[PDB]
This record gives sequence, C-alpha cells and structure tokens, in this order.
Amino acid sequence: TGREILEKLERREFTREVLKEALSINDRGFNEALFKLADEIRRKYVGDEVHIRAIIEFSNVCRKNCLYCGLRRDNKNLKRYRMTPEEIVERARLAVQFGAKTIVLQSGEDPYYMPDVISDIVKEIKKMGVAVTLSLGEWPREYYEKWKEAGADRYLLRHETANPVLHRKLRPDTSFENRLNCLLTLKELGYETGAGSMVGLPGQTIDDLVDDLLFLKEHDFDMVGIGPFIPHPDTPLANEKKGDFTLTLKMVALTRILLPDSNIPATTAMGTIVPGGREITLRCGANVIMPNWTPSPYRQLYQLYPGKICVFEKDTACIPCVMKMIELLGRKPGRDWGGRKRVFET
Ligand SMILES: C[C@H](CCC(=O)NCCC[N+](C)(C)C[C@@H](O)CS(=O)(=O)O)[C@H]1CC[C@H]2[C@@H]3[C@H](O)C[C@@H]4C[C@H](O)CC[C@]4(C)[C@H]3C[C@H](O)[C@]12C
Ligand SMILES: Nc1ncnc2c1ncn2[C@@H]1O[C@H](CSCC[C@H](N)C(=O)O)[C@@H](O)[C@H]1O
Ligand code: SF4
Ligand code: FES
Ligand SMILES: [Cl-]
Ligand SMILES: [Cl-]
Ligand SMILES: [Cl-]
Repeated sequence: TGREILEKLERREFTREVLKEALSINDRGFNEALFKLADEIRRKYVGDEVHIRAIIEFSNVCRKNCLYCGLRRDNKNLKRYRMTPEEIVERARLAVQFGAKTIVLQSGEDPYYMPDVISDIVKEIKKMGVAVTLSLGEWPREYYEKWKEAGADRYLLRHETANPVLHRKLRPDTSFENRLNCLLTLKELGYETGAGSMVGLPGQTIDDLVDDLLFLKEHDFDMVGIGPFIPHPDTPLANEKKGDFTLTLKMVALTRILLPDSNIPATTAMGTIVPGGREITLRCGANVIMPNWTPSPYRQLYQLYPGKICVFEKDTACIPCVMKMIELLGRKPGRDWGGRKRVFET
C-alpha cells in the first residue's frame, strides 16, 4: 500500500524494499503525501530559512571527459574561459556586498589553478567573514589538505551514480572507487562534505536510485545535490532521454526523509527542466538555493547542460531574484552561514 510505505517512512523503517516501492509507485495521492512528509520534516528539522550559496563558475576548462557533461574535454564547440584570481576575489566581494553568507567556487577540473591559486583565492575570500565552499572535482589529498588549511569550509563532490559499472562508463577517466575515496578524504579532513547523484542517466535503474539513497544515508553527508540528467548536444549522450522531474523530486524528498538535518539544494537543473522547478523542490524537502553569480561574459559559456536558466540575465540579478523567491514561498533568508546543525537522534 502507499499508505503502508508512508507509515514505514514515518517510523524510519528505511529498508531497500520500502525505498524501491516509494520510487516505483506512480500514484498521485501517494506522491503528494510523500512530498508533504518531506516538506514537514524539512520544516521541523531545518526550519524555514533558505540558505543562499552564491556560486561563481570561474573556469570552464576541464581535463576530464565525462560523457554527460558539456564541459568534457572533447567538446571542441565550446569557447573556454578562465577568470583571473583578482576577478574571482572581487566577484566574491560583490556577492558578500549583496548579502551572500557562503561563496561557492565551482569549475571544470582546470589544472591552471591547482593547488596554490585556489589557496590564495580562498584566503582572500575568508577575510570577508563568510563560508567558502569548493566544487573543483577530484584532486590529490594534498590539494584538499592545502585548501582546508587555506580556510575552505565545505566541498561539493556529487557521487553522480553509486553503480560502479555505470560510473566507470560515464566517467572514463576515473571510477566510483576514486570518487568515494575523495569523499572519504574530504570528510576526514573536516570539510562539510556534499555528495548527490543525477537521476535519469542512460542505463540507470530504479534499483540504482535506491542504491544512491542508501549510499547517501550510509555516509551521512552534510549536503546532497540531486538533479535530473539533461542531455547536451555536444556530447555522446546528446540523443538520450532527459531525467524525469517527478522521479527526481521524489529522490529529493526521500533524501530529506533519510537525512533530516542535511542541507539539500533546489538545483539549477531542476529549474531548467521545469519552469518553477526550484520553487517546487524547495517545497518538497530542499532548504538551499544557489543563485548564479558568474559574471558576464562567462555565464553563457558554463554549459554543463543546455537551456540553463539565468544565463541571459544581468549578472547581479540572481541574488535579489532568490530573495524574492524565498519571500513569495513564505520562507526566510538564512541568518548565519547555514552550516549543518546536527540533530542527534535514535
Ligand atoms: C497550488 C496547487 C493547487 C491548489 C488548489 O488550487 N486547490 C483548489 C483551491 C484550494 N483553496 C484552499 C484555495 C480553496 C478551496 O478550499 C475552496 S474552492 O476550491 O475555491 O471551492 C496545489 C495542488 C497540490 C499541491 C502540492 C502537493 O500537495 C504536493 C506538495 C506538498 C508540499 O507540502 C508542498 C508542495 C507541493 C508540491 C504542493 C504545492 C501546492 O499546494 C499544490 C501544487
Ligand atoms: N548533462 C548534465 N545534466 C545534469 N547535471 C549535470 C550534467 N553535466 C554535469 N552535471 C552536474 O554538474 C555537477 C558539477 S560539474 C563541476 C564541478 C566538478 N568538475 C565535478 O565534476 O564535480 C556534476 O557533479 C554533475 O552532477
Ligand atoms: S562533470 Fe566536472 S569533471 Fe566531468 S567533464 Fe564536467 S566539469 Fe569536467
Ligand atoms: S534566480 Fe536567476 S534570474 Fe531568478
Ligand atoms: Cl554550501
Ligand atoms: Cl548541488
Ligand atoms: Cl544542477
């Protein structure tokens, strides 16, 4: 019964069987009830504050060749850019001036900056009295250590898929074992550590999605970023089907249920595949939003997937826009850095 699955979720009986059935049931009533449960749990554990993480996509140069990603090295159609360290620091300062309490630095795996230019940048941004989150991909332990010493607070490294066979096929430079080792290293070093997966990858099954949920719960990640796969025309996966918004939303809801005190963004990919998708996601378990703070003329060039929202707007538009979103949702902007606030339970 949908009714029995909801009761087991409410009682925290998170068996493989319960999660598979939750993801397999297509009934509208069941889905709505699941979204309501996640929404309620979010309210109870993390409150009405929506934390704003200003993201600066500072380089689209990448050495890897992930089959899903528009920044993959084999994509010759893309104009490559790199922000200078001064540009990055000053752009972070402008986000802080606009009220950002977390700055996220994200890039392709661009060797140019690694490790010392990142360290220099992180040091300068930390002077501004804000949290710094890095999302730079897979690097040696020594680089992660240097960045932590430089003052980085958090690291986002989506695990993408917990199916090691699918992972190796989609990410042929690397492996799930490497990705996990990175995540474990980040945790050991004391970063708030973010993982998460794509939904609707070619060949990905419902059992795979279950495994993603169990993987997330197992490692107790501080942040979980989940979005639909969106095919990019300049990649090998150009002709594959996009991920389903409602199934993705169910993944976000179940993540909240499983990790009630975690930070969970309403990802840009959710807002890209459905108009208003971020706002829906914020009402089904999510409590974080990541406004695009990449400056013109580079915004339009950070093309992980096509159609990406916000790319045409003036490059200071997204912080005020998300403040409006948060108000019209009946929510509040985050007051502090929005670090994970653990609720220890049974
Ligand atoms: C806005 C939308 C249509 C509502 C509607 O128009 N009803 C008809 C009018 C209802 N009333 C209350 C304004 C008046 C009626 O009482 C009287 S009458 O209909 O005018 O006669 C309703 C219908 C189903 C609702 C979602 C689901 O729950 C799941 C989920 C639960 C979370 O917790 C919050 C988010 C989600 C996505 C919800 C959001 C929103 O809430 C939805 C989309
Ligand atoms: N085609 C696509 N559809 C949806 N999300 C995608 C995508 N291509 C990439 N992404 C998402 O974008 C995230 C940021 S990629 C940039 C950070 C770093 N290079 C890294 O790989 O971790 C990825 O983790 C992936 O989940
Ligand atoms: S997902 Fe990250 S590592 Fe892979 S190609 Fe895209 S930017 Fe490079
Ligand atoms: S969040 Fe980018 S314009 Fe609305
Ligand atoms: Cl963050
Ligand atoms: Cl994310
Ligand atoms: Cl995304």
